Formats: sequence, C-alpha cells, structure tokens
Amino acid sequence: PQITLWQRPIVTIKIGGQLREALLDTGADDTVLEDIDLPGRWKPKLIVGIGGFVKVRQYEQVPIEIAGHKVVGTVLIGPTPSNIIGRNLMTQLGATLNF
Amino acid sequence: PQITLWQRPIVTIKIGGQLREALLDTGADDTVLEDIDLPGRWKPKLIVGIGGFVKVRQYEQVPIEIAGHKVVGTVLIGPTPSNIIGRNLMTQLGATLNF
Ligand SMILES: CCCC[C@H](NC(=O)[C@H](C)NC(=O)[C@H](CCC(=O)O)NC(=O)[C@H](Cc1ccccc1)NC[C@H](CC(C)C)NC(=O)[C@@H](NC(=O)[C@@H](N)CCCNC(N)=[NH2+])C(C)C)C(N)=O
Ligand SMILES: [Cl-]
Ligand SMILES: [Cl-]
Ligand SMILES: [Cl-]
Ligand SMILES: [Cl-]
Ligand SMILES: [Cl-]
Ligand SMILES: [Cl-]
Ligand code: NA
Repeated sequence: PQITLWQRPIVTIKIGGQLREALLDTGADDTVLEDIDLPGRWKPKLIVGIGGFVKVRQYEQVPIEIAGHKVVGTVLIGPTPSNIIGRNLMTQLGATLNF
Repeated sequence: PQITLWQRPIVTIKIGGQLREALLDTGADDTVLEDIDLPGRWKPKLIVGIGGFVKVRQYEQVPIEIAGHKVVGTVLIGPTPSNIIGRNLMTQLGATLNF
C-alpha cells in the first residue's frame, strides 16, 4: 500500500496464530511486541527507547506475517505502549519512505 | 526523495535558523530535539515512549526548512537518544510509507 501519515501507520500482523496490530516505525531499529508469546529459550536484552531502558526477550529468526506479507526476523518481547514493527522487518517488505 | 530503510533514515533540517540532523520517524507523533535552544515562550508537556515519559518544552510556531519545503510547526525540546522528525512535520511534506 501507500500509507499517508495523518494517522499512526498501523498494520495487522500474525505470529503463529496470534493476530495483532502494530505500528510501522522507521525510527525503530528492532521489532518489539507486548501481547504475544513465543516458545522456547530467549536471550535477555536491554533496549533503549525515548523514555528509558526496558528489558526484553530476544527471539531470532521468527516467522511473521505483516499486512499479509510473510517475513522472517528477530522479534523482541517486552513492555511497550504500542506494538512496534522496526526497520529489521520493514526492509523485508521492501518498504520505502517517500518525502 | 525515495529511501529504503536498510540504514537509519537521517536527514538535515534547519530549525529556527540552526542546522541539525534528525531521524525521520513514522512512529513518532511529534518532532523532538535535544541539541538546540529556541527563543521565546513555551509550554511544559510530557512525551511517552518505550521506556517511560520525559518532560519537554513545547515550542509552537517554529520556522523549519526540511526537504526543500519551508514550514511552520511545533518542536518539543527535551532529552532523546536521537533527534527525531515525527508525523507532525512528515504530513506537511506529503510523506508516505510504501510497500
Ligand atoms: C505534546 C504531547 C502530545 C503527544 C504525546 N505523544 C506521544 O508521547 C507519542 C505517543 N509518542 C511517540 O510517538 C514517541 C515519540 C515521541 C513523540 O512523538 O512525542 N514514539 C516512540 O517513542 C516510538 C515508539 C512508540 C510509538 C508510539 C507510542 C509509544 C512508543 N519509538 C521511537 C524511538 C526513537 C529512538 C531514536 C529512541 N525508537 C525506539 O524507541 C526504538 N529503539 C531503538 O531502535 C533502539 N535500537 C535505540 C535507537 C537509538 N538511536 C540512537 N542512539 N541514535 C524501539 C521502538 C525498539 C502524548 N502525550 O500523547
Ligand atoms: Cl492516529
Ligand atoms: Cl494491514
Ligand atoms: Cl528452546
Ligand atoms: Cl538499544
Ligand atoms: Cl524528564
Ligand atoms: Cl506542527
Ligand atoms: Na516562533
């Protein structure tokens, strides 16, 4: 799609049967979801946001569907006021910003 | 321009006659800079991101030059890991996300 930015750019995502919504954030290096579970071991990571640091679980090479497009990449699970899709997965959609 | 997202989308902008770099940030409602003093009156606000909330000065009516356009808009000054250009200004460019 072509998405204008008058409202927040929210798309549907799906991870192993969990259907959720998330924000396309070109200021995010990484993808951070709160309302999802993923199986097995993770790597604990601290990440930086505008308001401070947060502890997340890092899961690698996760299959995920974003606005109906299947991609694979790292997903971080932890507290956030909004689910966020970062550049790590937006590059897999071939996303561009046009300005 | 049309840019991919393999790197951070960083651009130079002129804010109140001063040049700074900043990240084009579709997941930001607002434009937030930390390395700059602006003149005149402001109002105290708070922004929220991943880590929590930060106190900012809200400066309305700031002249800005960005991507060849001359615009007037609001800038929030306060502490941020990176300067960020949000949707308040991207919309004035007619910016879009495409994939
Ligand atoms: C004036 C007041 C009114 C509006 C005010 N609105 C806000 O507070 C809105 C919701 N907040 C936002 O839109 C803020 C930005 C600030 C702003 O726009 O004001 N956005 C954000 O903070 C969004 C995520 C988010 C989105 C929506 C809601 C909540 C959080 N992330 C932007 C942020 C920018 C980065 C440079 C630190 N990115 C990150 O936090 C990501 N972090 C990363 O990518 C890390 N690798 C670190 C990068 C550091 N870079 C560097 N050092 N150069 C993370 C998501 C993995 C309100 N109170 O409602
Ligand atoms: Cl919105
Ligand atoms: Cl969608
Ligand atoms: Cl495991
Ligand atoms: Cl980080
Ligand atoms: Cl603060
Ligand atoms: Cl504005
Ligand atoms: Na002014």
